[PDB]
Parts: sequence; C-alpha cells; structure tokens
Amino acid sequence: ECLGTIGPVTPLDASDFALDIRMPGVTPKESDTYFCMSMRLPVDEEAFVIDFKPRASMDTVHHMLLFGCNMPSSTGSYWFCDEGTCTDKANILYAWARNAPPTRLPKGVGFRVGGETGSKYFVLQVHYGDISAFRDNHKDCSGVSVHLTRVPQPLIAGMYLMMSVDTVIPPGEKVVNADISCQYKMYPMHVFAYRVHTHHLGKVVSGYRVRNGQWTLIGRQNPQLPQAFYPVEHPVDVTFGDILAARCVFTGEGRTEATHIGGTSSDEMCNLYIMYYMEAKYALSFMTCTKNVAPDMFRTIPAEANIPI
Ligand SMILES: O=N[O-]
Ligand SMILES: O=N[O-]
Ligand SMILES: [Cu+2]
Ligand SMILES: [Cu+2]
Ligand code: NI
Repeated sequence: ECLGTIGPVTPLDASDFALDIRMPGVTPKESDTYFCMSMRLPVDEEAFVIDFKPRASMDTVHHMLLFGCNMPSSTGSYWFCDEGTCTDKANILYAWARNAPPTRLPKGVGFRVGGETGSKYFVLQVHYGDISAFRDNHKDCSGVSVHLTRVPQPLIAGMYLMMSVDTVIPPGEKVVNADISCQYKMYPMHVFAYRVHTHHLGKVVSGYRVRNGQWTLIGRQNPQLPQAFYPVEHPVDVTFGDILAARCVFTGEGRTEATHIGGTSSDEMCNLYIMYYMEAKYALSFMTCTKNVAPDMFRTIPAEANIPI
C-alpha cells in the first residue's frame, strides 16, 4: 500500500527509525520488467541497518534487491535497471525472492551506512514477472522497509564479492569453468549467508574456504533457483592466510556465438556474494575478488562443485 500523507520515515524511538523504500506507483508494460529507484539517506551522520521487512505484492513481484551506493545510475522518480543500478559500486544489502525464506540479520549485526565513508543512497530494484495481475491498470508501491539505528552495533555486516571478469564460453562447448581465487588478508570474517548469480547458462556455483589445502564449503547452489541469500549451514570463519575459491560451471549449448562476462541478458556473470560479519573495530564493509591467484589449486576442488542438483 502506498504511504501518501505520512511519507517514508517512521520514528521508532529516540534514535531509531523505519525507512520505507517503495516503488512510486508503477505500471509495467512488458513481462520481465526491471524497475529501480533510489533514496538518499535522511541522516548525514553514520547509521546502521539492522533489519529489513519485505513489502511485496505476492502476485506481481518475482524478486527484489536493495543496494547501497553513492552515485545512483540516474536521477528521476524511477528507471529501467538497464540504464544501471549505480555508477559507483553497488553494495548489495538485501535480496528477497518468492519461493525462498529471507533470513534475518543476527542480533547485534548491522550494515554501516552514511557518514564520511558509508553509502549515501539506497537503490531498490524490483523484478516483476507477469502483467496478468495488473490487468486493471494498478499503480504499484512495492518495496522494502529498512530499520535504521544510530546506536553503533557490536558486529558490522559486509559483502565479500567473488566475480569472474575474463570468462569466455565457446558456443556449444559442454563445460566451461570460471574459477576465482584470492588470498584473504584482513581481520577474521564470519560468513553467515551467500547468494549466487549467473545468467541462463550457469549450472552450479560453489564457494569454499581453503586452509592448509582444506576445502571448507561456504555455499553451493543452482543459480537457476531463486537467487536469495541462503544461510550457511555452519558459520565459517575466514582468517588472514586462507584462500577463498569459487567456481561457476557453464554450458554454451543452445548458443550460436560465444558468451562472455557482461551486463546484458545474452552475456554471463559468475558472482558469489558472501555475506559476513566482523567485530566492529576490525570491520570493513566490502571486499572483492576478481582474480584467480591459485589456478593450480583447483585440481583438488571437491567433486560436488562439478555436479548439479
Ligand atoms: O573464528 N573461528 O571460530
Ligand atoms: O543480471 N544482469 O547483469
Ligand atoms: Cu526475479
Ligand atoms: Cu547479472
Ligand atoms: Ni568463529
């Protein structure tokens, strides 16, 4: 339901408030439409996102993503996310999927936003399935209600993003692996959730911690399943010295030409989002690995990584 006269900010008490990030009453025209809109933070000072409540129409919406960045891709009420999400790095905060339980942030854990260094904008992206539901010209206000607090949290949430850049998938080629590997060189993080992302050619995605050549599974998923954040079975600590490794398995069957990494639907991606927390005084909010520093290491990758559901 659209807010109107009350607007998007609800004070929860002296130092907390709910921020409602909603579509400005939109009516799509085709199936598989991707809409985006941004909101600036109401506070300039630092703040912590400690909760997320999904406000989606159970019929219309397929998935929703929420990002933090400093330069949203465009001005304007809303836009097609083909124009982009953010010009700077979009830091994914939250994913809601239809047939997938979003899991809560553990208590005492929050994303750091605002201030001199934190994100100054939220970007919401809403993916609409069919318009068999808005066959009455409904304007839509779906989105996410975010819980913000100025109370510094004992543990800070973050994102370790593994992504391929150089993958090339030859047409009809049965199996192409994209491998990603960096060494972890920060204070300890604890992984509590993961999301995988791939386009139509991805069969399986897997992320491991490697410690003295010992593969410890973080997350393994079919990227053709809803792309939510799934919780980690057993919270996995990654510590200075470990190596994070990831593998996407691809096929080029049904393809006339080669497929590479890129933005469009006819391109591919190999993205594993590892959501972690750290002790506040050690914490950083985002790390990225785009290299493959131990290609020879992948010879001892568990078989599971090569076989799908
Ligand atoms: O961080 N090892 O429990
Ligand atoms: O999912 N399009 O990058
Ligand atoms: Cu979707
Ligand atoms: Cu993509
Ligand atoms: Ni631990």
